[PDB]
Amino acid sequence: SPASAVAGIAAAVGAAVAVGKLLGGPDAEAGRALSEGEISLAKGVFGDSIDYSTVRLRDEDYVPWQGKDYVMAPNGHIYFGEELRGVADWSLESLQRQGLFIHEMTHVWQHQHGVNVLLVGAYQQARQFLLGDQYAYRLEPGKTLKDYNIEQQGDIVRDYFLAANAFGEASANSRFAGVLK
Amino acid sequence: ASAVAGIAAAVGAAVAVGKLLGGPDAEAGRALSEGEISLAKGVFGDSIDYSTVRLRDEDYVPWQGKDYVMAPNGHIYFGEELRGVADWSLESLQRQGLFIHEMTHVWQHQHGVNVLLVGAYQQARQFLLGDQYAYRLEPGKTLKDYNIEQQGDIVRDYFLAANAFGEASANSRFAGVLK
Ligand SMILES: [Zn+2]
Ligand SMILES: [Zn+2]
Repeated sequence: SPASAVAGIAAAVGAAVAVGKLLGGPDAEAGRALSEGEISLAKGVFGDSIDYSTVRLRDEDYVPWQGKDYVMAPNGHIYFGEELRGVADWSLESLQRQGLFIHEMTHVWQHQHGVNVLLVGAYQQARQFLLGDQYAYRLEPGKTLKDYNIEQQGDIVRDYFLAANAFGEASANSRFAGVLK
Repeated sequence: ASAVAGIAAAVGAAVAVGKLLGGPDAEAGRALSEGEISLAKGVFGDSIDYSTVRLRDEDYVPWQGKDYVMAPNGHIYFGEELRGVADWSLESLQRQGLFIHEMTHVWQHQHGVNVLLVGAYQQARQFLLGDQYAYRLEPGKTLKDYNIEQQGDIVRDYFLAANAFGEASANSRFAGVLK
């Protein structure tokens, strides 16, 4: 069983390097670019920290093993699954659907700030599965965003956006002020 | 620590390439020539369907070498330095031996072997665990008791012995390993 852990994690990173090297870098001209409302939505969270020009919404899977009800953001482009296709404007969808979009955008923000969301992601996803680590983040004093895994990083940012839209900036900034910089 | 990691990462990358570009385009590449079918028939006979077999003068993966050849799916992928060969049967005996070696994997694939996974595992295990790549014939050891790669070398070296020293000298040395 501890033999399965090292093996499983390495095999998952190996598969990530393979996909990375194989279909290396996305076609800037392919997909669809962010809408006026979508740029506004993300600007309210990320501001001018990300170049929204780069960001592309592709209604196609990144890999054949990607789920029907799943979304990937490895290269700074967002790949929508079979059940999440046909959305022209994410800013004109439900608050929970908008939250999903802010989540994927955090991976796009990570990528734009020098993070290998493909490798780092594959490693952390496999490590939390086999090493049984808790899926849900737990806020701690002295812990910044960067001390969490790339998926929790997203969950945090999304949950902040949802708190700020549902309970106002007052309630949101009190809880998330520590973790964000 | 590096061994378990390295081997698993190598098999993981193989499953990824396998799942990703799964199965080759039967109509793509180039099919075996009359001479090439004859060449292989003398070794493999009617054990393989030569119709399936396709010679593609393109890399299987970007990390494949200039002086390297891959045969993972029952199609042969030629590297940068091995391109432009219209007929392998009209090339040097050593160049024909290479072709028989690649054909052994094509024969393994056609007989139920996952050349991609089994290969990636064995190649990585032989590198990190520093195990002897070069086969050494042993009594009681059948071809199936050797690496998918050794299996390729054994069959090729047999073909070369049979062409250079005749079937007499070749069949005396290789009769044991082959069935
Ligand atoms: Zn995600
Ligand atoms: Zn080979």
